Amino acid sequence: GSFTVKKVLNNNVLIASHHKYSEVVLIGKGIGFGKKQDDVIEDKGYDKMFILKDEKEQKQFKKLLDYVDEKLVDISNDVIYHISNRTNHSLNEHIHIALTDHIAFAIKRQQQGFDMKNPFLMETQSLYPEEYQIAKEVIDMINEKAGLCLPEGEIGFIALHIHSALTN
Repeated sequence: GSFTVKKVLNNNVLIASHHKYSEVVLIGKGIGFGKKQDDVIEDKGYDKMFILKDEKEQKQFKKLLDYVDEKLVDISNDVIYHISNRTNHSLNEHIHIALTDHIAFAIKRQQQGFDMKNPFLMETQSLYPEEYQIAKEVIDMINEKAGLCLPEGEIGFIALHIHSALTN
């Protein structure tokens, strides 16, 4: 429904007041831009908005903002939005914490020239062919958005996070 801004964390992240005075974390493309406390926002529907209701998930997401920039928050939101649409399933809130941290790690690892090898891509794809396919499309998205080429081994890791988000 309608949300009231408590604090803007960055251009893509918001602390908001909601249902029965619940405090939530809002993540979306440009949701926080030019916003200030007491501003009333409604879901635009076109900015890939996600809500973090769980108190422990909100705490963990806000703590990761101490190092992950707004751009990386936005790349990860774009991939989670794609995962959500491709699975046509409810993803647990933790994907916003675990996967954002994982994407930022993988990008920085590649930027620093640290090569990586995943020896189990064949077994990951065999056990999770749908999650593996979505992960390949997710890697293509990250590569375009961050302007680099993530190692192939990362398809395996993304697929396993997708399984976890779908199952808890």
